[PDB]
Amino acid sequence: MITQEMKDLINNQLAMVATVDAKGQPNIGPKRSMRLWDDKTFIYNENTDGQTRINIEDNGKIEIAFVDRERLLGYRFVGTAEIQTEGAYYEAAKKWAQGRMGVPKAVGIIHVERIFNLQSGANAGK
Amino acid sequence: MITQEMKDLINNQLAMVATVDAKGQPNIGPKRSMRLWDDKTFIYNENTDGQTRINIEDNGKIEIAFVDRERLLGYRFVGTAEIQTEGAYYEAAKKWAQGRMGVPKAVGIIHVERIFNLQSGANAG
Repeated sequence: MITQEMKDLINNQLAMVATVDAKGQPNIGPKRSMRLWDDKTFIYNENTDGQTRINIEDNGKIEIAFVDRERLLGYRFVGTAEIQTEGAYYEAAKKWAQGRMGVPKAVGIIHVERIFNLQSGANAGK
Repeated sequence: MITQEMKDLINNQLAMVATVDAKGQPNIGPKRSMRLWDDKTFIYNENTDGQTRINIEDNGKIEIAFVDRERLLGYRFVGTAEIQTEGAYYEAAKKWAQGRMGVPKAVGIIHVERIFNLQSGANAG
């Protein structure tokens, strides 16, 4: 679902993540550890329990955008998120962090459901 | 309440804008025209009838972020927003657009309530 063209941009740009709290306030922030798990899934290392973790545990809603500012290209990924503290995703996030950052409090997992282009704005699911 | 360092980042980086629709779904998109108006206000040129505009019109809630791709630097600005199609901001937005982009459909105005230093600073004001 995530194409090699998309992967290239993902691996060259910063993940910008939007979530929402209970009262409907959007929250935005970069996730510099955001990376692909497979062709339909992102993971990131959750180290702080900031608002993003709270929002995901509340309602699971999320959007991730990557933009190539220079070439005016990008992608928006829409899906469901969860937080895990045990299991395969978490242990992988733990190993990835070793020698790199602190031991993760949790791992965030994003299940991609729809993909949109960020020049056009059109659904790029084919 | 705006640092010169903040102004530098804002001028050199792309605003990413988060809003929410009437059903509570988040939306994120870039707005290259997002720019500081004064120390408590951003504006951007709205050239579309897209989701960011729809969401601002619905509930006014917004957060914007400017982040350096290559360095651990950036700022988050949280506040409320409105869309205008007439008045002084809109006239200013039209003048700004010439030689930069198309004639705007509207102007978005963001009233800053809180500032966050993103990767190294927590709150900044």
